[PDB]
Amino acid sequence: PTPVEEAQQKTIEAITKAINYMAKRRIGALLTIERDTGMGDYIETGIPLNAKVSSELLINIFIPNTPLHDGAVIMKNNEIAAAACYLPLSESPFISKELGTRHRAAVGISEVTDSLTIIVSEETGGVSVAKNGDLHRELTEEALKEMLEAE
Amino acid sequence: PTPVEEAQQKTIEAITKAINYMAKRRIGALLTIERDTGMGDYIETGIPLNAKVSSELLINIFIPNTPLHDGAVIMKNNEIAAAACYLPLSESPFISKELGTRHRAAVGISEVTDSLTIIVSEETGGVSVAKNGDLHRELTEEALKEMLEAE
Ligand SMILES: CCNC(=O)CSc1nnc(C(C)C)o1
Ligand SMILES: [Mg+2]
Repeated sequence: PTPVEEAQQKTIEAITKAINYMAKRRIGALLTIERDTGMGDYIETGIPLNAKVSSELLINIFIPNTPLHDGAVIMKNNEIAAAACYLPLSESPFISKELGTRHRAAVGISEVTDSLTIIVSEETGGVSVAKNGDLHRELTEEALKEMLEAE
Repeated sequence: PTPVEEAQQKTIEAITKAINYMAKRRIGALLTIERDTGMGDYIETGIPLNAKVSSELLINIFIPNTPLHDGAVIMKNNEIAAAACYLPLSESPFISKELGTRHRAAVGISEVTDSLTIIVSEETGGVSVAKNGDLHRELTEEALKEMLEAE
């Protein structure tokens, strides 16, 4: 593999490891990966990090009752750009009714960007992905990895 | 002031805010600020972050029972270079016998570098600084800030 390919796989592995840890403990999480549509306006609402990705840092960001856990992490160019970012809340009437603002925020950003957002539910530990205005719920580990690799 | 001086002031403000927060909550912390003696060998033992400084990130790093809380954070200028770093343990007899590994690690790195290390005790919330092989304990918020500004 090239250097770029190895870096992308390392980042996918760090993400999946962090998501698995948080799903097991039912830690709510919101992680948006910027793609072709620029998201600087939303990145600027959070706490700047421009940090290297690691499963450890992702976990430490989302610990409940900490400064950085409320809001979205936004990743860009293989780094964590910022944490505690605002995302717009979807008004879609087709989101499962039992879901709260975390999932609505993920769907909302997915309606106006080509980004991929991962959500961990604090109620169930379920893992979902928002893209193109739709929420893909109750994902297995393999399903999330396939989505990240496809993206 | 110059941009360099303003950046230094912002970093000092972020450090002091985080240390004060952690001291009040008895959150143990070990934070080494690299100076003119390079500490790459110790930075490379931890988890790379290369992240912009913020009080929020510093606090999140040291939350107990998290991946990044054990070991030292090492700062380079205005960045958090790495977390969970190893530091050498001092054998100095002038370390209070009741103090644990964080304080001995801080004095240890201060014996082989010109760095300044801040320690928060998880037992008492007391704040101490290690520099040039000496540990100065029970610092007030004002004393810590003055030491950082003088550094
Ligand atoms: C007393 C602590 N001193 C250090 O940690 C030096 S680190 C260091 N210096 N050069 C290198 C090469 C790998 C470029 O790495
Ligand atoms: Mg005294």
